[PDB]
Amino acid sequence: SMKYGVYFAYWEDSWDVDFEKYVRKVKKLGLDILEVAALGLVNLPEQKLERLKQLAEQHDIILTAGIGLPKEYDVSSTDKTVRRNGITFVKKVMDAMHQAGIHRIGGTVYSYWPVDYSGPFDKPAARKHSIESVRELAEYARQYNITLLIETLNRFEQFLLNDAEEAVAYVKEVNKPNVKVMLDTFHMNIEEDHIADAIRYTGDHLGQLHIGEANRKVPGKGSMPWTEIGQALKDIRYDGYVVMEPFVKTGGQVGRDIKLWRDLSGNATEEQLDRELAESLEFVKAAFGE
Ligand SMILES: O=C(CO)[C@@H](O)[C@H](O)[C@H](O)CO
Ligand SMILES: [Co+2]
Repeated sequence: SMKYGVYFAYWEDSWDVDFEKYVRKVKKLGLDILEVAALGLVNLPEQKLERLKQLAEQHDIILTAGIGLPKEYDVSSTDKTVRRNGITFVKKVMDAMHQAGIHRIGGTVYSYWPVDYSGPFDKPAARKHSIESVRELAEYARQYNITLLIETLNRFEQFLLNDAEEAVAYVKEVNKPNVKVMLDTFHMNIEEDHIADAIRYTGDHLGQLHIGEANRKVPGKGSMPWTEIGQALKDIRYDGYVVMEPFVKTGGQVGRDIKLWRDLSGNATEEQLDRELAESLEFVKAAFGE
């Protein structure tokens, strides 16, 4: 059956924060998974990586990692120095993941994010470098039983993989057993003709699903077709990870990277965000036919 998570960034204005409080929180909320930022792991002291692994084991919580590579670590760059620096950086992230007991890394691990359209790009050249880089990283990942999740993003955030057709073509070309597609309701809602059809199309390639409303509020506060999404997951016999990715806070690096320029929380306290996420999880489980 499916396992449910949340991204810690629901509560935070920064990517690089302590994650321990969120392991205890997701256990209290009856979630199966905490997704953490790779940027909070890569330079974390060894003792704190071990403490995070032990706390997750104590609470029987699965940890996953999210990443959007910065421009200086663009593994799709036509600049060999940038490409190599990005590969060095993701290998360090994977080393830290291993110490924290983390096996899944998803997001823009295959290019840079958020994309900057102020300068030119070469989509074919970037795609070719991206595939070569991801194959090298997939091979490195095997020693730690790590899976790479290639996220399909809207046109404003990236240019390489904007729909399930492009992401499936890319992942089939990469041709590595530990490289899979990640779909995201926010992104699918912009680029797909029909969200449930995109999930069915992706099928066996779907390694993880991010969920949120169209404006990234918690599920139940918007208009997403939750029953149709649930049916599509049944149609492909999905028993994988469903991670809530709500972004309702303006400010900090998180608000600037997600481009949220107004409060969507009604100035909610942390306690109110907890209550709304619990309500949302019950709503999602009901819509998905749990
Ligand atoms: O959907 C998004 C970005 O719009 C997130 O899942 C992001 O890609 C991940 O946090 C890695 O940065
Ligand atoms: Co996402």
